[PDB]
Amino acid sequence: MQPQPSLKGHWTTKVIEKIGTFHDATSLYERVKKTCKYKYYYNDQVPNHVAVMRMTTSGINCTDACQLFSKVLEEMGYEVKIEHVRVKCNDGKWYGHYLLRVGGFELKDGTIWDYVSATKTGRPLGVPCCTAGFQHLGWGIVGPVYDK
Repeated sequence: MQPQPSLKGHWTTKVIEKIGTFHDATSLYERVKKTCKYKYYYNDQVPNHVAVMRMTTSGINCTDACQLFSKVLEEMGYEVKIEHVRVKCNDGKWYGHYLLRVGGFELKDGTIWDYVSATKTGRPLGVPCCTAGFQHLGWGIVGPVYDK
């Protein structure tokens, strides 16, 4: 038959255990959309095992969600890239933001996979959490500062 996403990976398994079965990035998005929550806490991160525990209870932010779900989607076999962007919402403000770029299998290349659309602003797969305006800023999470 034709190749399908692998459900064997470490982080995939711990996500399946917490939110229900999925078979690909689209169904993943829908189970997330159904189980998980957005919690804002500045730029702070937690370990992935902490994010897995919090994401349906107290919630996680776009930074942690991108950290965990990019691991899940790469285990599944997708091409993944966390993108740092700024979105303009219907309130007129710009917001700094992380989303995932995912392609392969049933997803076209560069498809937006946006945790915050899924859980907070209710926009469908492929659509960032706000659509009034967009600016690419770069690829990856900004690291910590070093000085002294």
